[PDB]
Amino acid sequence: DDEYTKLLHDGIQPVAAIDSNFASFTYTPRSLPEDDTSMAILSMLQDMNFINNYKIDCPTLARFCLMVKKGYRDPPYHNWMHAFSVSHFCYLLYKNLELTNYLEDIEIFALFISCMCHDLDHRGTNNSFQVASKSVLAALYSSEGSVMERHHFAQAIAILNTHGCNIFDHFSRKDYQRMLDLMRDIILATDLAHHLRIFKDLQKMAEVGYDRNNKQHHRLLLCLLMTSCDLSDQTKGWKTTRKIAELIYKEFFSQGDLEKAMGNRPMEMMDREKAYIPELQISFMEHIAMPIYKLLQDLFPKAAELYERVASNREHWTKVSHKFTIRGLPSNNSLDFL
Amino acid sequence: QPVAAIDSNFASFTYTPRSLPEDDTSMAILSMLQDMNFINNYKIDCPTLARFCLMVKKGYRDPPYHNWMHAFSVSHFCYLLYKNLELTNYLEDIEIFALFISCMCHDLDHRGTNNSFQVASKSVLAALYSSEGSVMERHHFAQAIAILNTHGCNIFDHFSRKDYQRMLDLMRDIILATDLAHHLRIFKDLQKMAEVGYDRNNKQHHRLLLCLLMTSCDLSDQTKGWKTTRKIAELIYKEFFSQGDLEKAMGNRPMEMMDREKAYIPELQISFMEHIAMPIYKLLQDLFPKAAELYERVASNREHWTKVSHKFTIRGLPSNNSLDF
Ligand SMILES: COc1ccc(Cc2nn3c([C@@H](CCCc4ccccc4)[C@@H](C)O)nc(C)c3c(=O)[nH]2)cc1OC
Ligand SMILES: COc1ccc(Cc2nn3c([C@@H](CCCc4ccccc4)[C@@H](C)O)nc(C)c3c(=O)[nH]2)cc1OC
Ligand SMILES: [Mg+2]
Ligand SMILES: [Mg+2]
Ligand SMILES: [Zn+2]
Ligand SMILES: [Zn+2]
Repeated sequence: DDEYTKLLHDGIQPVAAIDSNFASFTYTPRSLPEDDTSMAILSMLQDMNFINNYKIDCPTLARFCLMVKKGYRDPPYHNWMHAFSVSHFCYLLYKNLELTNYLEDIEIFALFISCMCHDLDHRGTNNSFQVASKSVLAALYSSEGSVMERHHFAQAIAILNTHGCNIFDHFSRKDYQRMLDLMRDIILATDLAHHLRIFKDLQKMAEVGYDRNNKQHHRLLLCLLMTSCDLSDQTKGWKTTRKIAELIYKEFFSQGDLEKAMGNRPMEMMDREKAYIPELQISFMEHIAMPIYKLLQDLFPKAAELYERVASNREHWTKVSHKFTIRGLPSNNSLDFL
Repeated sequence: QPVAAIDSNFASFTYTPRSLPEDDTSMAILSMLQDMNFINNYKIDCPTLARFCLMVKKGYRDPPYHNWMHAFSVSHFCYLLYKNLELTNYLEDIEIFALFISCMCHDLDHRGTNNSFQVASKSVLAALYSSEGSVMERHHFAQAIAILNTHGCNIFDHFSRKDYQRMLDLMRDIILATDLAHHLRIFKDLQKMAEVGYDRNNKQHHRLLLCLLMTSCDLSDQTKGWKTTRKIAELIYKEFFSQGDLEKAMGNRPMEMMDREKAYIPELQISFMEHIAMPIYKLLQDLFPKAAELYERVASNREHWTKVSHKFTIRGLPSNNSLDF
């Protein structure tokens, strides 16, 4: 009630007022208090001129932002602060990379909105868990795959179909259909299996050179950009990436505990008795995150620093891995842990 | 107090002497000496023996491992060998008595540091003994002489000149034998004697057997259950790392096993068990088929270190759910 009232009547605060470094790749959006994030979303939308350009109703946009935020639960990693930080990176790509020379205005808008919605109602477990636990979400979507991603998309649509929240409701039939198709494609691209399926096509696109007149290049670029936002925690400083690791493994390990309770053997990365965090993170950096940011660098020369930071963080896991071995005694001078 | 009134399992190799309250240890020493009939057979004066025993206990300091409870545990194992191995078939009674007394006195006034550290820090003990080697072991012996020559503590004061001299010489050889350098020097000789067969009428065999038994008592914590060998490892490494910290402050570089930043406990303990402890209990087993269970416990304890080694690598998160370490 009161949150909506202040967003609506206080006016959209200037983006520069959030932090002097807010538009830099070195800014860490997790630094912003959660209570200030809904206004920051409106400030970013305004700074990208989407509110004016698409003549978005302000009461409707306020209601939509609050409803999207309210649509996240609170597991350790897949919560609203993740969606907010993913959306922020999308803003950073816009401000720093000149996306308008590559993408249509409506595609950029859809990317940002998709970022806000892309993990809606996440329950802290992955696609395989849905299927193994015979969840309602799997009853609905398992035959199509990307179970959680389909749910996230369905949740975004349900918000738009809530009276008072359809920020697109004045769009023409064609523009409305375009927006919803984009949101579908972008949200589904956050599944790893999807990314692995298109990786060679992404390589081929970077090799031949981006063609702005090629519809398929637009679609491929949107997928790559979405994935670069989803993984953007890795482009920050060491301290950020370390904290994020903690949150991700806490969540992964909770899942593994539930799998064990159902009589299943969890994947090693979900198994708190077998997971060795440094190797797992080095592998993620080397085999998944680094190639994504190397691709981004191939397409946007100004994205070079991003790849350099992810590479630097990968190096830091190597340097710190020796500390995971217990030399001497533990701090309590006891071998009670056996 | 008869030994059977202390615990029904007191004379068993399964008994853990460190279970006995420290306040009761002096009485258990008397009970053990009574059970071996040493007091009656050499006509020891009982108040003199009581005063001696309390002086010995008091002459130990309180580092984590080399304290009175170590000396008590070592001397209890000596008693266990007497009871379970029937030592009187192999050794003279006086050599048995000497061994037990040596076990009580063998680490007197230990400072929780090794010989190298005494020499490196230029302590008075190093000034006195470094030229002859075995610095701490010479001090332990000189402390024991000092006690015997304290008024009312000379348990050997009625002995014949011959027996008195024999006791002095045995205590010296046995305490000096507690040095690891000495043990490795005579190890081939120990193997030789075990190969050809122990000779009850060869005086050199008696000397060698006495050395081997002493080291077998000094390491006896490893012949107990896993819980005991785990606790004792904690004590040993707390003591070692404390010396290593001191060496680092003096500008020196500790051996790896005393460097808390470098030491990997499972590898060190496995190495100790495999290359030092097991060969000793194997020898003991070659000479006494009854000591077979001791070797077996040691080898089993060795295997347990390698089954728990993986726990020294942090998998998953720490308990606090944080990577703040
Ligand atoms: C070797 O394979 C992995 C190793 C480690 C992880 C854990 C992990 N997951 N992770 C994630 C995602 C998985 C992202 C998968 C992905 C999907 C599409 C495109 C690229 C990657 C978790 C939270 O679900 N985001 C980040 C920044 C990380 C991260 O730093 N680590 C996940 C792994 O595979 C999914
Ligand atoms: C690879 O070499 C070692 C590895 C580990 C140790 C530490 C250690 N020492 N230790 C000791 C003694 C050293 C015993 C040395 C010895 C002397 C005579 C005959 C055999 C061994 C420490 C406390 O000084 N007793 C025991 C039961 C242990 C023990 O379990 N571990 C010592 C080591 O060499 C001395
Ligand atoms: Mg997701
Ligand atoms: Mg000693
Ligand atoms: Zn996500
Ligand atoms: Zn000792």
